Amino acid sequence: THALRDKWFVSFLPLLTADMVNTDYKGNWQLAAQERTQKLDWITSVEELWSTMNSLPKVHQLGMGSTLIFARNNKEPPSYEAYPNGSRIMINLLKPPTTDAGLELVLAVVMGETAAEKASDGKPVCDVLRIAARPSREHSEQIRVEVWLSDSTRSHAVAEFLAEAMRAKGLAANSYNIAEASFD
Repeated sequence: THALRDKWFVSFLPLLTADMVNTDYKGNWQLAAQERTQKLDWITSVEELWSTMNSLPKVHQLGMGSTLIFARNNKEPPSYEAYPNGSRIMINLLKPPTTDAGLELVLAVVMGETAAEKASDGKPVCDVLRIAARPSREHSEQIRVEVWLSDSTRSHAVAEFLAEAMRAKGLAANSYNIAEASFD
């Protein structure tokens, strides 16, 4: 029962299949992505965030190849090109309760009004959040959360903040991993 910093646009991009890209979009996968993205709406509060999440199947059920996207102040498909100085953090969540608790933590640290300031020293830099369903035979509820930072020099502090918070949740070391990477 709290507010998000600024507004975030939510959109869902399903798995893109080859025959459709080749026949309808002349073999252009970026054009196919632009056209096959399904827009949801802006969210400004925690209640609007969880109402949006409750209208969809669970993240692990969204489908391998799909992406649920949250972009601060941008209703168009987000691009790597928007951050010449940025980088990303990938968090893989293998199984419950880590998937649920870890997803809640990341959503709060990135979008939350007061939780963002706690992680970012006092100047939040996480502007895009991408959630990808990645189920496997061994881990049927596995998901990946990808966070895009506008300033790569804040990466170590954000990644270490997330790692200290996941340990404080009593989460198992074998149930998740955090990695820092360039957009490349």
